[PDB]
Amino acid sequence: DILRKIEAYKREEIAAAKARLALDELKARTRDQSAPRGFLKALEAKRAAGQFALIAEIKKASPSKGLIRPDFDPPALAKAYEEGGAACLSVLTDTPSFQGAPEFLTAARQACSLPALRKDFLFDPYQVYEARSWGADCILIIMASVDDDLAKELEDTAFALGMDALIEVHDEAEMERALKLSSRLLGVNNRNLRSFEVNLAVSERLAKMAPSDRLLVGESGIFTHEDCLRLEKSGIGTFLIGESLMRQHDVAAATRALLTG
Amino acid sequence: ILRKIEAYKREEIAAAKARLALDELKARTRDQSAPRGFLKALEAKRAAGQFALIAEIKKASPSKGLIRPDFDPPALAKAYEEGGAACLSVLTDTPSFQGAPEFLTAARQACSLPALRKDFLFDPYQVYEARSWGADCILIIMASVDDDLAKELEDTAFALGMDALIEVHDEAEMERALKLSSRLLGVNNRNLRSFEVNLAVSERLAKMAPSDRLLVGESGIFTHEDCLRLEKSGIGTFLIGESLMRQHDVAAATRALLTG
Repeated sequence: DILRKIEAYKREEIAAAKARLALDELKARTRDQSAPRGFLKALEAKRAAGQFALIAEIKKASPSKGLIRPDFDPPALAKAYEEGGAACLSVLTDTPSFQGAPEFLTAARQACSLPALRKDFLFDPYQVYEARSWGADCILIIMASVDDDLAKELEDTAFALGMDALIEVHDEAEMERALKLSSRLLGVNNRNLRSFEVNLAVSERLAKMAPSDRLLVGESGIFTHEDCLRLEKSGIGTFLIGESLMRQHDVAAATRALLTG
Repeated sequence: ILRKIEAYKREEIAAAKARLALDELKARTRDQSAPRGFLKALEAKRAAGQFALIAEIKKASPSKGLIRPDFDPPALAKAYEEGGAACLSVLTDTPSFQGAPEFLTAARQACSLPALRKDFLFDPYQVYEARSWGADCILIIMASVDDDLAKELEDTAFALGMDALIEVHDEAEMERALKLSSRLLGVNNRNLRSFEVNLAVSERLAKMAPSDRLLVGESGIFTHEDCLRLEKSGIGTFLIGESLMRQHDVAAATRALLTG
């Protein structure tokens, strides 16, 4: 049935042709960006100074909870987070679930001097080029979403473009898989993806399993300076937090409070 | 939730790549010179009382295997023009025919004839491709695409200044083809399931085609006598490749076929 056989390969050629020209355009755009700001290196400098290292997150909406902050202004939020002592930014660029946008990353980053992470669901190295073209200094790899080959390819592409990679893990199997990669940034996430239950004990347990050369980033269920001090006892001194800070009026003051008490 | 996110995210990735790719092809089409007038060249041959040949540069085929081991598209284009062809057809499909996109562009640059992209089109993106490579006409295969996709293919071709040859193999396909605007209808004598070739197919379909359409007989045409036979059914325009490609002196073979 020669027509069905031709159609099947022809559709693959068409997909490959589009991907090729798109990647060529993104390559041009990455060569016209200035160098990455050094996302990991910023966090390590905070920890070397004996301070908590915050990745401060700009998130417009939550699936479940709706619009986070009535007035949503990525550049103003970036400035307020820098003022309050944030070491780096996380900007949601996913639209259907979080009402982020690629342009929010670029605008937030231009408004301050902090390195910035593209916070989104990556399944394809094409998206790592995207991130760099938008100015990203770091990408996100989610171990629950991608297999080992794809994680390595995502991380290798990020390194080839001068960016860091935050590896998000939720359990022991994911942690063991994450330790096959090179990246030092490991995100230990307290929110169960099956149940949506949130418990700080999850990061405490995963941290015991990590070697000391990895920089652990605590995510979810972190609200107060005291939460940070607790997690610090398990070796976690870097955090990714957004919503709870965003839903307070004075974002700079909320950030200082969380970091310093 | 993760499987759902992945599903919509993969669609966003595909749409993002398609968008940037098409913007690049649109840029390329704006830097091409205007189409040469494929249909108009065939009509000018018929006006002069001559047979109108769409001469096909084809290396191989699934029905036939390798046709012409020594394959030089620019030389073949020149030889076809010399022998009296009205237009060219260039296979740009690689896995089944051993063509290439580049063969269309090189053949076209080597002569002054209009040229058809001979390939399998499933996506208007490919019509922008064709124009960007210099194509003056595209191919729409009724056996391969539904009515909505056929119309979209034809509309894209017309917006870019190109003609569209509509290929039909039976009565149902001919009727569907009459919903489109293109005047170029190809009546194809080759069964695609069995590979049987029979000139009687185009003779039968000609009894159904209205007089405003320009019928192109395709496949199974080897001799000047074959042409004279199809002329009795009103078919004076042909697409021929294999019989001509198989012969060493392509210009002389083409003159013999056209003029006897």
